[PDB]
Amino acid sequence: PRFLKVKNWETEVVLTDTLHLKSTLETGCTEYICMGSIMHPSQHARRPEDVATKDQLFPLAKEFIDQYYSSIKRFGSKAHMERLEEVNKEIDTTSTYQLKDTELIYGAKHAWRNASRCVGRIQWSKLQVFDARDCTTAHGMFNYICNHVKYATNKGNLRSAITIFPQRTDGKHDFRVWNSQLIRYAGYKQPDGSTLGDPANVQFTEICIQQGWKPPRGRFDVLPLLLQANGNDPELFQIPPELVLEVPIRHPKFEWFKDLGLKWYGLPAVSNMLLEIGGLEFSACPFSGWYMGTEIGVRDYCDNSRYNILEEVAKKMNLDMRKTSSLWKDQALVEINIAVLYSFQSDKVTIVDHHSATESFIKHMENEYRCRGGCPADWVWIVPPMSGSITPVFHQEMLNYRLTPSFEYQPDPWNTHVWK
Amino acid sequence: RFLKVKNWETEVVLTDTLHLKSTLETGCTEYICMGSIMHPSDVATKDQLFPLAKEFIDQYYSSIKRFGSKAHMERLEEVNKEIDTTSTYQLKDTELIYGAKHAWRNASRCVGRIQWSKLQVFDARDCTTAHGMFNYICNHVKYATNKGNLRSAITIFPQRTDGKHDFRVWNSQLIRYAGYKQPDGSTLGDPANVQFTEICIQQGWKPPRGRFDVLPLLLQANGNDPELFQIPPELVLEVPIRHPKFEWFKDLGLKWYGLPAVSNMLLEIGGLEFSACPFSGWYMGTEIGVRDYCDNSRYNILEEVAKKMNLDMRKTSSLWKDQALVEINIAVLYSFQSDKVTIVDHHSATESFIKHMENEYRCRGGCPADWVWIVPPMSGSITPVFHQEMLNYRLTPSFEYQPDPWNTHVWKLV
Ligand code: HEM
Ligand code: HEM
Ligand SMILES: CCN(CC)CCc1cc(F)c(F)c(CCc2cc(C)cc(N)n2)c1
Ligand SMILES: CCN(CC)CCc1cc(F)c(F)c(CCc2cc(C)cc(N)n2)c1
Ligand SMILES: C[C@H](O)[C@H](O)[C@H]1CNc2nc(N)[nH]c(=O)c2N1
Ligand SMILES: C[C@H](O)[C@H](O)[C@H]1CNc2nc(N)[nH]c(=O)c2N1
Ligand SMILES: [Zn+2]
Repeated sequence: PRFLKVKNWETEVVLTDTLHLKSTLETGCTEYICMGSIMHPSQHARRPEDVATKDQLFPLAKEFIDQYYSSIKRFGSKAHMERLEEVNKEIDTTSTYQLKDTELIYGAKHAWRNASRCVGRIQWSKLQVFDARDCTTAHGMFNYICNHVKYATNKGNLRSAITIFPQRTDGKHDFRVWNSQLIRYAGYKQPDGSTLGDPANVQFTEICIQQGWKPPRGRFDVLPLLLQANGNDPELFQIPPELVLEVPIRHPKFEWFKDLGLKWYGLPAVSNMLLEIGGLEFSACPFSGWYMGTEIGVRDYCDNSRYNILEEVAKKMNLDMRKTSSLWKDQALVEINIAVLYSFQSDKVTIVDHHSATESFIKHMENEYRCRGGCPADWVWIVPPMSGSITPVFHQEMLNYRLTPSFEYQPDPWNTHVWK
Repeated sequence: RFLKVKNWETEVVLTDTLHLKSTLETGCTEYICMGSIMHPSDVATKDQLFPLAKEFIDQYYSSIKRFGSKAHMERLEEVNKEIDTTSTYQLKDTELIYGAKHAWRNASRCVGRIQWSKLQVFDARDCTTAHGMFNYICNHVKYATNKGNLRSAITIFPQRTDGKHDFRVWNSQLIRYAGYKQPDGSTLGDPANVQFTEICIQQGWKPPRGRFDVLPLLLQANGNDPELFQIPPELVLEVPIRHPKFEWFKDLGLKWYGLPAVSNMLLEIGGLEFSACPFSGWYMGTEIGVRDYCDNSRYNILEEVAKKMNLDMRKTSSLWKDQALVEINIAVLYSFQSDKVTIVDHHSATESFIKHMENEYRCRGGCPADWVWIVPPMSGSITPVFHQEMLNYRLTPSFEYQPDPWNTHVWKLV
């Protein structure tokens, strides 16, 4: 039938999903095969890669404008029918169209709202949108990003924000932030074959060096920005450090902890994803919010191809690291995440633990099913990477489907950029 | 067609061709994923049974390099004779053992499948009464427990006939502790089991009304009223739960049974339905340490453990819950290993399953897997499966869920 129930097996709440009937693009799954643990399951875009014909772009534009005007209790109004014919002539005469300030804000907010993988979405409508569509150079991108960071950091009282550079036009004039996130630490391939800093960014850190960045070759070296405007070669910019809020990691009991010389930055800011609205593609749209403690303390510190400080922390803890069954990783993991939370909170840097976040997300689910007929959600990603079953989401059935507007992954620019 | 899955921690990339052999539905659509739905959702006619039988027989004779052979073709013919004359058919012992092993191998939710081929199959298809079932299961338990050196085993009771003569183990698992709701709303024992405990008590069981009462087997044979039987106490191997560092942990009075034995599922081989097929392995620690003890609607000992740990329970962000969950799980592992009862920690088990998965891709062309279930319920990202992409599809033979027998049985006595 035309309904799909999700059940929470810890509370027996059953929600009834009709919103999935609006899903537009494929999840990757078939009746015969589920792909819910595939990181990039589908390539079902809504258009061909480079500027699409009218009969391609306009149907997507019409659908979005239709949604925007429906959202605001119009549809068929004078302004809706005018906007349609304005988008028509704009596509006719430029092969694209330009979003209104209102529609741009609506779209950004809803792409966040539709981010199935985001546990933080209860905040979705409280997003600050910086319109950077007038930007024309990497210097201008740098100014816009600096302001983003300064506004978003707000001295630790972090604030959600997105800065939207111009939409893709022909595909050779992309605006891109080459950094995956606005603030990452460098990773250094060492002579022996080990790795100093953040191993995830070894490749990006080398592009930076290979572009003239002079690496301090330390553990927590903030990477420069590598900004690409209107398709041109990317340019390095050093973020003013007074804008990169950093928290030294200490522990509320293990005083030897701060002597591990660990710190992390306060602002998570995804800068390599693509924001899609009415078939328009915003290839540079850095968006930031605030950390769930597990992202630093479980993934950034404890993944094997990341900082991998589990080994160290357990040593100092005097744990039996002979076998796995002492749970020495699990014990050290918990202590590390206590430290991360405690440090952020002591410095009044906005952070949320995985209990509070997951609980917020269940509330948001309820809110969404009540007012929207559903809420797309990716269990594989919503469930935090430690203490899964002692959080409310583990026991929460989630329907996952693709609504638009949305954030999409996109090739890393260096796989695609022909240099000049 | 092919399909690739990536491990994002190691970058290993396996290629799945075996998904082509799936048929049963995942419940996902092309536009919705149901990968976190627990149950995404009565007797086959002759026409339905023919191709299901054929497919299984074909697959069995393929697995033993006798496809197209004379013995293969007579078997197919023999099966068809039965489905005509008797509207069903009877597995050979070879086929039953193979089918049971492959239902395990095909169990996408099971992290323990590296052991699938070492499965001790007990053919109980001659059983006719609940007493026979009691006997078969006692022997199952005694064999699988093996004084703490646990052995995988399944006991398979007569397949479904018309649906009106089903064999069922009414117990969800062979060994479970009873739960009793109190007038005041509190719960003694295992809160997950209060319903079944009521049913047993209703059937004449005199409960000791303690924290760790092993429930009685409630056995149904041939569609008759189920009957109560008390597992001989000396067959229930049990581990008192102590902690290697906290001398006070033993004062929690905690124990758990050593033998995990699922009895509420249905084994499907070649379209035949084995509604009673209890199977057993050994525990991953977190099944006891994270879920049995720490699920809020289970034994919920995080409160007590945290208190005796002095943890600050005012703010979640102290991670008292997290920190106490670990110590509970250390205790569970230490307790079993000390008593030389088989158990596997989540790290060892996920590691073995990655090697198994890779091997299954190598020799079989894939390994369906339910990431939502394969990832342990604690410390997920620090185990290799977390970073391992996985394809979920339904291969037959398979273990399937089935309705609880008290929601479908129509009673015979009085
Ligand atoms: C405000 C606090 C926020 C929190 C606590 C939060 C939390 C998270 C977490 C934990 C993830 C998974 C992270 C990972 O392991 O990679 C995630 C993913 C995501 N978030 Fe949020 N988020 C927040 C704000 C935002 C904002 C402001 C946006 C967009 C404007 C957003 C959009 C997304 C998207 C698109 C993903 C998917 C990323 C991917 O697929 O790689 N989030 N979020
Ligand atoms: C030998 C050691 C084994 C280990 C360590 C093991 C471990 C596990 C775990 C942790 C689960 C998840 C269950 C949950 O968390 O609720 C599971 C599920 C499952 N196991 Fe295994 N298992 C083992 C043996 C077996 C055997 C012998 C069979 C059958 C012959 C089997 C069939 C299954 C099935 C069908 C499921 C799915 C449960 C469901 O769909 O609800 N397993 N196993
Ligand atoms: C495949 C996943 N990988 C590759 C991109 C992610 C690695 C990574 C690196 C980061 F610096 C980082 F912040 C994240 C978390 C994303 C996030 C975004 C927002 C807006 C808020 C929040 N709290 N978290 C993930
Ligand atoms: C989905 C319903 N589940 C969770 C609510 C019931 C709880 C429960 C109770 C058990 F006694 C139990 F063994 C399991 C795990 C199943 C299993 C089977 C085998 C062969 C080995 C093993 N190690 N584990 C789950
Ligand atoms: C809602 C969700 O599907 C449900 O809690 C599942 C998640 N994954 C699981 N994984 C295992 N191993 N055991 C479980 O009981 C569950 N429960
Ligand atoms: C293979 C698996 O899909 C992959 O490791 C996913 C699992 N879930 C995740 N969940 C979050 N939040 N972030 C991640 O990077 C991942 N990785
Ligand atoms: Zn799916």
